[PDB]
Amino acid sequence: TSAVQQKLAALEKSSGGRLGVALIDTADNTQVLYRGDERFPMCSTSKVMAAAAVLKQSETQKQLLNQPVEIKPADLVNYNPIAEKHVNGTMTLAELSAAALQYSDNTAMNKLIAQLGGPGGVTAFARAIGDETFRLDRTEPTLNTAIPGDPRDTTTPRAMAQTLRQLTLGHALGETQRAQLVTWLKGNTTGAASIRAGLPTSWTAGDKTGSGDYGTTNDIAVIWPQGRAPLVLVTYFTQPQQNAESRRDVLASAARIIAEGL
Repeated sequence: TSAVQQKLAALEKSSGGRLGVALIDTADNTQVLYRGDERFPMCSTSKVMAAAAVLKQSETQKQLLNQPVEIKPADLVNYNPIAEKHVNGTMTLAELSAAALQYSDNTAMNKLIAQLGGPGGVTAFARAIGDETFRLDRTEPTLNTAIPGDPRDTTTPRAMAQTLRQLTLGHALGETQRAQLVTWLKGNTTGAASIRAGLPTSWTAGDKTGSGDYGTTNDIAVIWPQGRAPLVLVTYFTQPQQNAESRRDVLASAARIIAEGL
């Protein structure tokens, strides 16, 4: 349809995979979508919803984020850069939230999921804020199997962009909580090669990346371009073979097409 959508099609064509993009420009609330209503495995981008759900709980429990949580040797999963330092000790929910969002610590995510009563608790929060698409079905690390055609642990680009806007720029969360989420996202350590690699350096942003089997490579971001209203951008990418390599460069390419199209 659009020129931007045509460029994204061309990128996808030589990418060797399936690309999903959703942009919301809050300057005018317009949207640009590519496979915007197709489902994609969220992988680590799902951590944003879990952290936000705990932030929502903290609105009625002022000391919740300071609540200690025991980390046991058995809790360690496949990637736990922060939690492994606290085995046989504790981490507060604020620490687990920061670890999950900024380092993609999987043990930390599992603690957030447990605090919400299981994967379904994350889905329940999504529904409460108006997201009828998002679904979390499993814990770390199996929520990242990313099997083609599998509806578990998926969402669509359109749905995730709308929810990320509501969480970071809208009123899904209380003012203090919304600010805390944005602060964590802006402090992410894993996104320089993804959406942000395709944006002008002056533009500041916060994001959450994701990687899974099938060469799944994702990123969701809130962007503050120089001189204009913020943008919310989601880029999902998945490939045909289970052992496919990550392609963060495809996400950066998509982001560049979006930026040049503004």
